[PDB]
Amino acid sequence: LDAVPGVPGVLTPEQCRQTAQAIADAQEPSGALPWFEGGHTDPWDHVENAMALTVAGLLEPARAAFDWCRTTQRPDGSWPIQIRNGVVEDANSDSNFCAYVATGVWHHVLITGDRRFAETMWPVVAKAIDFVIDMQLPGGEIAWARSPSGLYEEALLTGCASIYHSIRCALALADYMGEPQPEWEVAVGRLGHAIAEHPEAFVTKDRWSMEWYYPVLGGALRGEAARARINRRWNDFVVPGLGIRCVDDRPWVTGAETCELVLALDAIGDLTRAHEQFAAMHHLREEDGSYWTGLVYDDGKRWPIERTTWTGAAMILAADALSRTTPGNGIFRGVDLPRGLEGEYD
Ligand SMILES: [Mg+2]
Ligand code: NI
Repeated sequence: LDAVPGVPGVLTPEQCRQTAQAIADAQEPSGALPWFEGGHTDPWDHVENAMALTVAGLLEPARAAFDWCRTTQRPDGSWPIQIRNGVVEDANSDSNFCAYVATGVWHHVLITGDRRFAETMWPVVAKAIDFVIDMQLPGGEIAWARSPSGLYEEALLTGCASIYHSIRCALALADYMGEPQPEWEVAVGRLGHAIAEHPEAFVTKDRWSMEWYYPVLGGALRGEAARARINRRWNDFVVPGLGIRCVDDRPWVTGAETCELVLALDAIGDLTRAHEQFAAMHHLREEDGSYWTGLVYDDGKRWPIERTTWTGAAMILAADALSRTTPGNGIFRGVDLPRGLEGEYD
């Protein structure tokens, strides 16, 4: 508009803005961006929503959301897994959820150039990434969760792939701030090595599409290895004309997973298939610009029966990447992100 993403024939800039406005309309007075009005909030989707608001130019609600991150961050640097209208429902810490604030903050700095925002959020990001690295296991993978009684010492490939990208975003912010973080550089290098070379470190979750594309989306796997991985499961997940399955054994396509795959395809230059998959998930779009979570494609039922802010948010981020509209559009492509210390693995 002309600053708002659009994809001709698929998504107008007006439609992109409308989806972002539906996210903003769900914001709680605290700044939380929940799944939907009356639903719960989780930190990862909260940040995802704030990134989409930034892309669409709704900077006021986006800043209120980042303020919520700052004001609710707990003493150890974490956020609870689940809150509902300010009532904590799951007080454990999910390492993936806590790290993602780094991505959202760096994305916001890329788009706005707002150094005062960077200075305000830098201690938030630093405390969060320090907390996440304190969950790293000896092999380099990250424990998926922490509770008051200790770490859950299983690692999830999707979460680790997301954290890998989040820490690289934290390192980009560290450079912007002029405050080197050698410990983060070591940690992210060891994490990337585990993702790439130690499959035995992660719980086996082969049926989930996110486990298939997240190593590519997060940048742990690129080039020939990434192209091979995408092609390896393509037909298990991609449903012609409809997007992609959340799990390989249910006739159920989901908008967010489709749009995350779009970002992964864009990252490896597969713009032909990125555009095809992006175009194929807009049957989930509702009249107010919000998106249904998913479709049971062999009977026509939406499932779950919910329109989720973060499905529209994922769509917006994919639209920005395809159109290369805002200065944050390439944050997953990651051309300029630091790599950390690639070596000395233990
Ligand atoms: Mg809280
Ligand atoms: Ni190794």
